[PDB]
Amino acid sequence: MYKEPFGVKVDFETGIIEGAKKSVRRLSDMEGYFVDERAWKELVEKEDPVVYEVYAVEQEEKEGDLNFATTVLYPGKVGKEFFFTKGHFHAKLDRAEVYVALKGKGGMLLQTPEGDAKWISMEPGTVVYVPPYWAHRTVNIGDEPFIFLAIYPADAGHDYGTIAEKGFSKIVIEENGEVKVVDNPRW
Amino acid sequence: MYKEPFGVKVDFETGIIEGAKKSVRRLSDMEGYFVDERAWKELVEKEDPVVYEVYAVEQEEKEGDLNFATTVLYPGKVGKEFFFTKGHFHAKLDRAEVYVALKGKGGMLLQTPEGDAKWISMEPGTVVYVPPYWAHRTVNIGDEPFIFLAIYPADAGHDYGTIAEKGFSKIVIEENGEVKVVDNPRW
Ligand SMILES: O=C(O)[C@H](O)[C@@H](O)[C@H](O)[C@H](O)COP(=O)(O)O
Ligand SMILES: O=C(O)[C@H](O)[C@@H](O)[C@H](O)[C@H](O)COP(=O)(O)O
Ligand code: NI
Ligand code: NI
Repeated sequence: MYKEPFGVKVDFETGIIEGAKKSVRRLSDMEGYFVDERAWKELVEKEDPVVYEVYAVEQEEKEGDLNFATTVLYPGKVGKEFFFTKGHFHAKLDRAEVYVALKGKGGMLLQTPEGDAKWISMEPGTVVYVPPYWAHRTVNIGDEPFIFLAIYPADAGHDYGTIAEKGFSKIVIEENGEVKVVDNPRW
Repeated sequence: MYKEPFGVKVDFETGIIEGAKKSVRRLSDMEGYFVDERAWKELVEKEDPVVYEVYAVEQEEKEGDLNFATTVLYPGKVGKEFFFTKGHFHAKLDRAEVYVALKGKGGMLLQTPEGDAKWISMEPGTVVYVPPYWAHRTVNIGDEPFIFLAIYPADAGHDYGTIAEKGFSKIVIEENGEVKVVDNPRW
């Protein structure tokens, strides 16, 4: 039997989606993700901020179908490192994604299985094409929430493990007032 | 060789994507689509207006990859029928699509292979899930351009013929200043 087409309202100012399933990630949920573990433990013990929220409208994992989700990535730093999403590869590696930036100042860090990295800056209106095989993480390099919408194949799934252990070959930090993308010393 | 990730700017006020492949549909390119063949004929002679333009960023037709396109669907009527896109099923029938309304007032007309129909209103921020098996046409029911962004599987393709011959089982008209969705008499 056919599934019912539907329309949902997405508020471009808040990233909120009608009828979506919410996921909240606090700093506590990201142990082993940031370089400055001391700054991380400090911030978690102190206030444990929400780093991001995701509003997902997902389908059964089936070829050819599509999921979509907004993420509201909060502004902040862990030491010199800007707040970011955990990042993942797809489970079905060759699945692509399209992102549409809606609000705030940010960027995406991408890397291949071999760890070659790319950085793509994002401001409202930027659409980013995440090709097959690239892991991706977004980073909020500004003072307000960075909000985007992602559309991904329903069967892409998420591989978080490889990134959780090694991280990305690069990191995004504030150095002398400027945003810089530099080698990750942990890598 | 992995493909290069990239970002492109989409202008939410004009629907233009910087450097995208541009397509123009004038009314003469849509013979056999509107119920009122005489009004079609006359509007073509008098003016042949652009019905819509599409800005597409497409990938090769591989499974799991994704394309995205904006459409600027211009305001107008053919007889009593509102301007609309030709409409299509996908070549690979079970491919879904996600549309994001950016500007204007419009809506989407959808139908199954058996001709069962559904109408979904679209205002800015409305996200529509076009499920597998559903043919889809967008309609401009306002007096300004209706602009939206669609993201669709790169392998979905476009099957126009079914629709080109017999149309949708419903039409969207203006009657006494009011937008109405009614049975298509020529279906
Ligand atoms: O595959 C996806 O669903 C998209 O990448 C996106 O919706 C992403 O999941 C969120 O922005 C959360 O980021 P993380 O999944 O890396 O935690
Ligand atoms: O599958 C697609 O590519 C989307 O449905 C969308 O991008 C659509 O093609 C245009 O809005 C024009 O509509 P038509 O393809 O019916 O002419
Ligand atoms: Ni993803
Ligand atoms: Ni389509």
